Amino acid sequence: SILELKPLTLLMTSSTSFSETINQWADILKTTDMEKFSFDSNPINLLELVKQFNLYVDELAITCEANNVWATPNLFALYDNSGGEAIHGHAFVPYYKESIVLRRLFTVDPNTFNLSRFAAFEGPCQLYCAAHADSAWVKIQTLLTLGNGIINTLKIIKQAQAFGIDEAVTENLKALKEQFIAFQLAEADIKESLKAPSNKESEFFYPIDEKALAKMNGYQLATICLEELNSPKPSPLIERILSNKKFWKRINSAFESGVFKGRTDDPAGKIAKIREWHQLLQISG
Repeated sequence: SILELKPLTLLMTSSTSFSETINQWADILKTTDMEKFSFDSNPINLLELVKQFNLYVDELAITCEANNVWATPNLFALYDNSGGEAIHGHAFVPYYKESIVLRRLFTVDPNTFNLSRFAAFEGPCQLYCAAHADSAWVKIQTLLTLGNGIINTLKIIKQAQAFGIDEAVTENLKALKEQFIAFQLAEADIKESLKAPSNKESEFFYPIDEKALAKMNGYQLATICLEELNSPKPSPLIERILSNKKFWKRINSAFESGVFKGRTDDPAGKIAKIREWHQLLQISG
């Protein structure tokens, strides 16, 4: 009777958040003898996982901000070698709040083949990590990296099963279990750094003094403008920039270079908006 067991499965119906999901799945694999079972990955819904994971990334970013970790430019300013050039629609801006970099770096985007990328920060973040092994950021990165990896291990398992490749499913189940244990460990390590808890111009950038703003090239000034339009209302930062004539030629030239058309947040709509605001503000200073 019970002697002939049905395939083990991991479901999502009991959970709605990413941490819970991984928790349920970890308790199941930790509590199963990895020799007696056959697996069935079909019920795993990767789109739902990613939806949960992305909400998880967002929430983490919110908490890090509220609890004021990252406690003047950001942690990555010192490791920029781009020379202000634009990569994939963004130029490195040393005043990006690291919670924003966190959201861009670790959010899984279907547009970019389900990869999580922030090209202009990949270099500086790698250098920073190598130089601050025990930092809060590295614990955040370890965490979200394991999360990302869990998602990809599940894709590998699902593809292997569709192709009828059995060994590729069982070795990855062990890897999957190890990743669960690592994820939960990283999660516990972060709960400590969040510890206890407790910007006018912008939600996305630290304060930029007039000296530092003037040093910016067009690509940088433009990514700032493009970013500020993510606020529901016109921010003091973008008004400061578009109000001052000395910035316009740089910015508009960056726009004309075409370097922002790959963006997926409606660059055309935004550039039209920004140009319109510029016209508005240059009627009478």
